Amino acid sequence: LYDRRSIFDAVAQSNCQELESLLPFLQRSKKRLTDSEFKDPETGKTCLLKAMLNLHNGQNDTIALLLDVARKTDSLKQFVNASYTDSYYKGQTALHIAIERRNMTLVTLLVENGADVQAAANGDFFKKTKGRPGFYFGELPLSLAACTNQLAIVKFLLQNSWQPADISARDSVGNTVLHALVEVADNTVDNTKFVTSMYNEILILGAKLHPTLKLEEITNRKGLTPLALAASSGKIGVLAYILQREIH
Ligand SMILES: Nc1ncnc2c1ncn2[C@@H]1O[C@H](COP(=O)(O)OP(=O)(O)OP(=O)(O)O)[C@@H](O)[C@H]1O
Repeated sequence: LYDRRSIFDAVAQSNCQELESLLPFLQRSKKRLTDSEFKDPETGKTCLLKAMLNLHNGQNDTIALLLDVARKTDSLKQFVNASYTDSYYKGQTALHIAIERRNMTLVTLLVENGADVQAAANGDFFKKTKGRPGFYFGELPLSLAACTNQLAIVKFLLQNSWQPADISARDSVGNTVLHALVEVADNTVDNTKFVTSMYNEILILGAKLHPTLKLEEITNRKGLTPLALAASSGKIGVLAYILQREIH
């Protein structure tokens, strides 16, 4: 037998043995790894998510086993895609965390077992500090992966076989990855530099993958193109960058 507590402890120490008798348990009781009872009743955290927090050296194979179990009952999709429900981390999925942790291997794994690449992490933890904070990138995996300057994962999100990212999706505020990048600028020289070329990179990928899309024309919920946001919020280095590119 297994209660929520039993597994969460097993996960905490990366124990793949105490979960030997796992699969056969919810075969008898036909319980699901996704049942109400197997989540924290106030956050919506699952064992996979506990595993995501309890990393040791960016590794945990309780994950690999946990996923494996979910397919055998085919809890698979809704398991890998369960989100936080507390006001703080609301809408955060395991894929968000893998990226937050800069972990290709776990991004790769989650996407292959069908992580939703468009899932919006929209809780107060993913918007501007109360101050609380903090920190906004907004919302969507691609946006995250860019705003944290993680090119390879930006590429893997957009290019993968399993679910390519929608490069033009808008977060709750209307912002696309180009909008979010403008928001993440802070007018320091190294800041400009990284935003500026990640921006460049996104456009190069837009034009390579989906040529019809006029990315820089897309307005956030306040009617602002990325450029116009840049200028509304005194993000000058980037403003200068965006206009200089249009000039060629
Ligand atoms: N996206 C995140 N990034 C960084 N830290 C996070 C994130 N989400 C949650 N945390 C931190 O990890 C903690 C949860 O860690 P863990 O999953 O080990 O929970 P616990 O409360 O120690 O154990 P249990 O869930 O078994 O009671 C949260 O309280 C929070 O401080």
